[PDB]
Amino acid sequence: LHKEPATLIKAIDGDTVKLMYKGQPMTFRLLLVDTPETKHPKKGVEKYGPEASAFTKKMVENAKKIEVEFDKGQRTDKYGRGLAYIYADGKMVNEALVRQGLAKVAYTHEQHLRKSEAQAKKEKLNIWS
Amino acid sequence: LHKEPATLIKAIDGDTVKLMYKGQPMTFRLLLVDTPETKHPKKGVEKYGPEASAFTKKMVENAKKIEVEFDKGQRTDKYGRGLAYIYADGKMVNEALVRQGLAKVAYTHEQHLRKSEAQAKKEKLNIWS
Amino acid sequence: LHKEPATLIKAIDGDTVKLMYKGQPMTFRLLLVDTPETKHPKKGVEKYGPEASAFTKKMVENAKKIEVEFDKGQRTDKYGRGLAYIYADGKMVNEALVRQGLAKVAYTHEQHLRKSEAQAKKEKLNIWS
Amino acid sequence: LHKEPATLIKAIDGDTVKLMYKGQPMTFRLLLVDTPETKHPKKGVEKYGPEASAFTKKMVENAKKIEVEFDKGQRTDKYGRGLAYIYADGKMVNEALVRQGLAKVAYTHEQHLRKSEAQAKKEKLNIWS
Repeated sequence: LHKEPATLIKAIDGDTVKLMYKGQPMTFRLLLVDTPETKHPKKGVEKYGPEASAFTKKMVENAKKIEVEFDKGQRTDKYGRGLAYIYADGKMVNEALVRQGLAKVAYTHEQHLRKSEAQAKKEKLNIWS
Repeated sequence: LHKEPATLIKAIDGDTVKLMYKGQPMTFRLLLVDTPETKHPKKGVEKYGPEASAFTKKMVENAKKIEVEFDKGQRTDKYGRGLAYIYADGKMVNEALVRQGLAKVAYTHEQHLRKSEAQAKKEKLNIWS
Repeated sequence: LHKEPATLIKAIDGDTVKLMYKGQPMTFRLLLVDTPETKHPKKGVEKYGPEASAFTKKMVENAKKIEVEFDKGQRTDKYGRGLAYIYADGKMVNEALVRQGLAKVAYTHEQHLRKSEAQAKKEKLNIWS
Repeated sequence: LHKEPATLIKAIDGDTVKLMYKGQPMTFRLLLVDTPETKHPKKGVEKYGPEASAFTKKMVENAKKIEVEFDKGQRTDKYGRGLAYIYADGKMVNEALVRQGLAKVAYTHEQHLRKSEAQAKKEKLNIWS
């Protein structure tokens, strides 16, 4: 999580955007957020999808400065879309979507994992010794 | 987050295991955890690095059944490594490491995002109508 | 239309907000936009009302700098709410609402009036002579 | 935008007429137009100011039926003046003035706002679903 400038090529849908990142075009996918579909080849457009797209679309279009929190490993999804936290003038796009009920936080095992970490810290195990 | 079998080939580090997935050799990076490394690009061998490596190796080599579970989003990194929650006889290596203080939970904006999702649910917005 | 700083006291609904304007609290109404209702004493909450409120609410809450385009005549509605164009970090709130289909532009005779003005300009009448 | 009768009392300027509205004396400021003034706070008598004043006066004094139409939003200013579209025998004084080049249409963000509303309608967003 180190911000880096990017510029908008074009907004694609609720959770994907095409940006110029490092002098090269790149389609980014919003980390940890799943918005309803609009352009998905398997199940079409879902309820609130259009509204989700419009939100993301205008958020990155009205923005003067766009930045991305894209890991040094440049992780991508199965379609080659780079995952990141996108900020429209410092406001996080993934959170803004989630807060308006236009995206759902994706299911991960983090909550469970930190539960364990706290316990290992308590017991002051190895790293936490 | 669907589980799939995989056959061990070789443990590479505390955070990386080479598996035979669907007939093809594949190297996996453990999701949501950061392990001290024996193979750090700049540092080389880190403190507790040998410990986490020995742990993953033992945990993985003594399992009868290995399984990988993928994040619906991030699936691969720029080095070609798959990203997964790996299981050794029903026990997650990711969590095993964290519990022993041999790995930390990766930084993420999930906690923040759930806070807002909870607010959205509460206010009965769009997808939560 | 000259911008002036204001600070957020609290967001009220889709089209009203309470701001500190000139060292005094003031409830502002968004000019030319009518959003569905939520807190209206005569007909309750309307469809898309909650969503409208959440939009305006977070727009002015996540904003570092808030400004208003409030006329020197300090025009108010029947409930004493001052009408203005509100900007959340330079982004106009009234337009953002309208663009997401959360507000409708209010009906005025302006389009008709400018039609006439153009004709008076053509004929280079009095002022335009 | 509902019309109501009003009885003339006295014309005050090109942009202001004192009317007897609902049994009470009320001074009205013409909506959406800016007229050169004979009674300008800083300038005093402006060019074409006498002309617009004479125009409003004649237009208003020779009408049999006067009516005021209000903006559903802005209704009063800090000086206590009501804001309205005034009609003299079915003819709007506001438009009459503009047509003769004796008044200009006030600056507004309505054109911009309709542009976006059209985009929202087209995309079938929320209220336009």
